[PDB]
Amino acid sequence: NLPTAQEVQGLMARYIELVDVGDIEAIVQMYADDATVENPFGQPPIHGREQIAAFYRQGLGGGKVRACLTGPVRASHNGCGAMPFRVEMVWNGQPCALDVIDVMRFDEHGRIQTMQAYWSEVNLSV
Amino acid sequence: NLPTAQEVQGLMARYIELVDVGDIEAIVQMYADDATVENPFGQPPIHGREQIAAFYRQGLGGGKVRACLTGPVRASHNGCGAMPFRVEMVWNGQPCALDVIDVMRFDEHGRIQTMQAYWSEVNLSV
Repeated sequence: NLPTAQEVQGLMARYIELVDVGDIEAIVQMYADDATVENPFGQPPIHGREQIAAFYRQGLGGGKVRACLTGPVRASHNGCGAMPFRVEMVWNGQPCALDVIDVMRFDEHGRIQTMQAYWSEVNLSV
Repeated sequence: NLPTAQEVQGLMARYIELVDVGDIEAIVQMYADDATVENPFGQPPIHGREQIAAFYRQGLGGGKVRACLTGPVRASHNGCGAMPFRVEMVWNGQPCALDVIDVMRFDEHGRIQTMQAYWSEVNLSV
């Protein structure tokens, strides 16, 4: 159901693990039907499951992307949480790192209803 | 005006410095006159500088508190950002620490319009 604080910590950690191995189908399953993705926050929300899958396959398709928590998950009692992490990727044909904070709201089924990924170019390191 | 990504990084870092030193009046002046605070996220919003001042005095006025960033500020291009930090307090007569992520939205005068502090008891260490 609506994840407890401890369950939010578990779910958000699981998200990171799935991104880190690059299981696109498993990531998309975490999302609710009405989910929205704002990534980076400030850009228009992505919605529709096909569209969210296309977003992740575009980002993770190369198969080389890595991700890890860089601090503990902060969770609420209303099914939300926030986490700091770092993504290792490739930009301009070179290895890079991107520092991100994700804010997630889960629904009463334990699926992601809204996600918001905070980062900009100030958070990229070549 | 509406802070750029770099300006958001600067403002949110300054906020941490003000909490760390406990300058309640300076903190309150970083907020818009009609700002809303949700701390912890999940609890009822408090509204306006009078209420926000009372909230920070309750948290910071008594026993002395320390605060520091535990990772970089993640900023957007629409005047928003998110940051991870740790608050050190004295509970009972013994030290405790609280891991928090704040999300802030600034207005076009450079003041905090809204903020959300993500944490729960899972983030406390006595």
